[PDB]
Amino acid sequence: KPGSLTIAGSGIASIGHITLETLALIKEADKIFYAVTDPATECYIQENSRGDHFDLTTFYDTNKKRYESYVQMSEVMLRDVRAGRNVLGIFYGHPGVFVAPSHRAIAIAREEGFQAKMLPGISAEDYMFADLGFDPSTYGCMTQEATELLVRNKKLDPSIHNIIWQVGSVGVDTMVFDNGKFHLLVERLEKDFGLDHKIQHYIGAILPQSVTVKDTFAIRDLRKEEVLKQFTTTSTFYVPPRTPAPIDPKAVQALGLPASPAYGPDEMRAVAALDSFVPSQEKAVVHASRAMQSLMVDLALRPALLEQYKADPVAFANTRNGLTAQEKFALGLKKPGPIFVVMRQLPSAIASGQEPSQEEIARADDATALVLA
Amino acid sequence: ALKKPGSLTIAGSGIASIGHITLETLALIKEADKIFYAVTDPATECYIQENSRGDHFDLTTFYDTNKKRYESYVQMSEVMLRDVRAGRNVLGIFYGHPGVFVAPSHRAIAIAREEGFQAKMLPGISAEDYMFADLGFDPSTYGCMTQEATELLVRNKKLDPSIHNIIWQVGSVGVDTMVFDNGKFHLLVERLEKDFGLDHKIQHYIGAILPQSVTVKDTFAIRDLRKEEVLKQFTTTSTFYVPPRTPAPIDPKAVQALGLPATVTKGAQDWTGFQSVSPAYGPDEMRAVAALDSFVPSQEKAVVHASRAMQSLMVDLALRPALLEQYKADPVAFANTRNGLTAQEKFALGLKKPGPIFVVMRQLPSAIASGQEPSQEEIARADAALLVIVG
Ligand SMILES: Nc1ncnc2c1ncn2[C@@H]1O[C@H](CSCC[C@H](N)C(=O)O)[C@@H](O)[C@H]1O
Ligand SMILES: Nc1ncnc2c1ncn2[C@@H]1O[C@H](CSCC[C@H](N)C(=O)O)[C@@H](O)[C@H]1O
Repeated sequence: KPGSLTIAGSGIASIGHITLETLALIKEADKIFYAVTDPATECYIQENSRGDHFDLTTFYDTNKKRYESYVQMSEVMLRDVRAGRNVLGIFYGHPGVFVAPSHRAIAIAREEGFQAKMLPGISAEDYMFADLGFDPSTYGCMTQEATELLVRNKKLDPSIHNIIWQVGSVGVDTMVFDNGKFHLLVERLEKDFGLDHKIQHYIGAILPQSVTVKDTFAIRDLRKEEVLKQFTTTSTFYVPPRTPAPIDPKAVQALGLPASPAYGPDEMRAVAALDSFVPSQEKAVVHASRAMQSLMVDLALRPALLEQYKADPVAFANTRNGLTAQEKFALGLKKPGPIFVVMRQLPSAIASGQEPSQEEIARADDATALVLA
Repeated sequence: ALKKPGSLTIAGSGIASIGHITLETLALIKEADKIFYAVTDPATECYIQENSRGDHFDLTTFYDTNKKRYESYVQMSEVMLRDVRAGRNVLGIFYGHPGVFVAPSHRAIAIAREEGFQAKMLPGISAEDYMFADLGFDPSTYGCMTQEATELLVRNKKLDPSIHNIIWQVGSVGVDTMVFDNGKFHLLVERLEKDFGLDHKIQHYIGAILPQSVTVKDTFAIRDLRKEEVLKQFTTTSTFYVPPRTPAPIDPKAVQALGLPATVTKGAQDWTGFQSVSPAYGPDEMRAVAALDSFVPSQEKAVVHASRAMQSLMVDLALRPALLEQYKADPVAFANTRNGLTAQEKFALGLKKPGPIFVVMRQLPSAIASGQEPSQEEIARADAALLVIVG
């Protein structure tokens, strides 16, 4: 069953947003098909590759339906998969977020019996959270494409975070972007939020020379020629909530829950106690052999090795004789919980020379995690 | 334009152990004076330590039972800010995206900026990002609402069944601390029942953190959610995807008003199997495929074309903040230190604008063949890749 499809992202910022696993793939893939937004990233991908690559953006044209371009983008990848190549597709940002050819190609490859998968990348939304500094999770956060919201007659909910993508291409199905229908989005915004509500125009920095765009505009300004002009195909709008929904006290109770200056009294207490805090109980610290660390890095970054490990974990462990007997045992189980037990130990036991028991390792809970809300 | 001022950068580790770390983040791990981190797996933790300058602190040491979360968060922020104030290049790292469900990060950045420090958050791979990749849906096809289970309930929000929905923290409805419980999970199930009915299906998602983890992506009918064998699967890392039950129709009048062709009758395709799936190779797709080999663009397209000096510099500026700061302080002088640059590249760089970069780093193959370089005017004047359509 030779031939495979992996689709990954390059993120938004030139080079810096690429993930370690993606860089590894770029180095290993037989052929790379890419659609990226800047020459430095393009060059970086080419230079790190085995030198067999194709620019998917060559399928666009001024007056050509983008849908046709997308079907062609998927198809060139699938042709090589069918020919037995290990194919990598790279799309800027996250390759599954506002990207048609990626999901299409993966579905078709899978249908035809080939292995296919998508890796996450840094999206424009991810960039926006970091740049504008709001936490979705507070209020919740709605993502929508500007044309899609209009053609389906949706209403925006003014109690939540709203993010509107492709604001610069309203009603455009080709590659000519004149903002000819942008006014229709403005109308939606006016009706849902009123004329005085403020939105943010967001463009995350693509190149080192770029400056983040995060300008605030009252909705009443959006029909101004000088404002309108600034909205390109790169533009995203952030629309903060106008009125958060009130807390329902009955829900609070049912959930069993209890019924601003930087350094208030509470914070000053926390800070004063910092230097002296002693935990209720001994916390485990990381404690792993070089062999264990080397292997875990290898498994994260080398898919061929991960495949070998999954096929026969006990034999694979036996190729790394630097592992402690406990690490070998844990790895042989091929489960996450045992890893946590061997790679983290109490300082008191580390001092005792005491390694976790077979029972402690095999008993580990598969879960974990820590919440920071 | 600085010499020894502290700075704060907060970055993510992403979700999957090691592999989700971004290049700019790894670069900072290597270069930072001090790293404060809160990550979920030991392999990631060891990787951060081993790549560092060896000055690091585990932020999770401030957690403890009987100790309120908020006190921990303040302490977490404070340890970072102290080192910033002492003139250190400080990195904080949090699981996933450091701005999604993370209080200490926003607090630290706000205070740092107020006190006049350079303070920046870098994006990381979120649980949501992992979900789109693993479950294979695009938020854009129907729109996508993301929210926390407790918050949805506490504000009496209704779920919209015409869109994609993502619900965080299903495994600990109404309980933080550490006594992670599913006693109030039935309240979320009631919400789902009201909004979607009993037969609608949800997906239970856990993205793999360790190489040993397997992706959880099981489909359950809402009627199944109270079954003991089903409840038992939900943990603190669990997220639900609720696919649209009743997507809104394309309004032919709205299509008209938008100036789109009357052929636009369906939305963009979702491939998960939760919606009806058109044939992959219908007439429209077959036409595009048949046209592929002989496609010739109306105008000649530029290709990437830049000196080694230009590529070397652009990579350095992406990955080396100190160098970027130097470049910004005096772009012309900086460009003059890289004599491998073409005259055009030096001129473009001196302008310190993105538009000039695109001009010098891309060229028509015809112009390349005839050795024509862009003019000073073409460079000086700084006046699309969309990958989805509704049609
Ligand atoms: N630099 C940038 N800043 C802000 N939004 C951006 C952006 N680049 C792309 N976008 C958004 O993304 C849309 C293109 S669709 C492709 C999105 C990409 N796959 C991702 O994960 O982000 C744009 O119309 C805009 O809404
Ligand atoms: N491995 C995993 N797979 C799926 N969902 C996960 C996950 N880890 C965390 N989550 C989800 O994320 C919620 C908040 S914790 C993770 C926050 C992190 N900063 C991020 O960028 O995503 C959890 O309640 C859970 O719903």
